[PDB]
Amino acid sequence: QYPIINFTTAGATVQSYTNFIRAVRGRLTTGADVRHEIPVLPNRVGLPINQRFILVELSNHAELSVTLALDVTNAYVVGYRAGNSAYFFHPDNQEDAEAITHLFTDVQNRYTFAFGGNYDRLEQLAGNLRENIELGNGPLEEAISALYYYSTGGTQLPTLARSFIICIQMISEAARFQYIEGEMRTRIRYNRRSAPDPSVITLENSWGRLSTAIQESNQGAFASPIQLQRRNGSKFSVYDVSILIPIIALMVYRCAPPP
Ligand SMILES: Nc1nc2nc(C(=O)N[C@@H](Cc3ccccc3)C(=O)O)cnc2c(=O)[nH]1
Repeated sequence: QYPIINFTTAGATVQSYTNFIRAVRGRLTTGADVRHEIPVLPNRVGLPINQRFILVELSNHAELSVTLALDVTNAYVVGYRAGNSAYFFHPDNQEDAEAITHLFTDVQNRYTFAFGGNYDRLEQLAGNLRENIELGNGPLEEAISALYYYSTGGTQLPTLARSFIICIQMISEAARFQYIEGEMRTRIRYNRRSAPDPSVITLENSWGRLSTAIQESNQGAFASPIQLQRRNGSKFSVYDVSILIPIIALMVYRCAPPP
């Protein structure tokens, strides 16, 4: 039922990754909602269940496959399937708990993790922060294998958590931010794995706030500036949507657009 987008780390290139992220964005957004040249994800309110999710099927050089499920309203990775087992993060609310019952319905073994899927919880379980977790094609290749082998006892919980952290940033954050997509393209182009710098981290941390600030802005002008960081960790202020047009690719729905 739900749309499937395929990506493989096997022989991945800048172009194949770019095609993938574009396809993901295309399935996340309808084109109904564009504000200051920035697309907005579907409003959760009244969104029919048959339109709630997309599936991202990840394959690797090891000839393994996992399927991530993403909530279209926020690009949130709600869980995954590997073969005969599916695993879901502890849902944040009753609506999201009901929604996941519509995913991977013909899978033999369904599990809900006792932990939620936010970075803070996943970093705790990984024993490492995002700033110390390497990203790139190699990390993603390894993450796919780690997710695949979890059900059979091959993958320790910290490795699983780290693997989620990799997938979320390389798929969902890249979909949300052209800037983060660009940073992943760079890693792929040179086949060089590296942890995300502060510019990446602060963007990830600020997505909800940036979405709200843009949508609540007066003709694009923020009431309150938002502090982001450069690659070197130095702070700069965002006062307006204009500077964010090349940086943010999609926003979570926060309010109705003004007349
Ligand atoms: N489907 C599903 N969705 C979730 N969304 C969230 C969450 O933090 N949502 C933010 C918006 C957001 C900000 C950054 C990154 C992603 C989303 C919010 O409510 O304002 C947490 N948890 C979940 C979950 O467990 N399942």
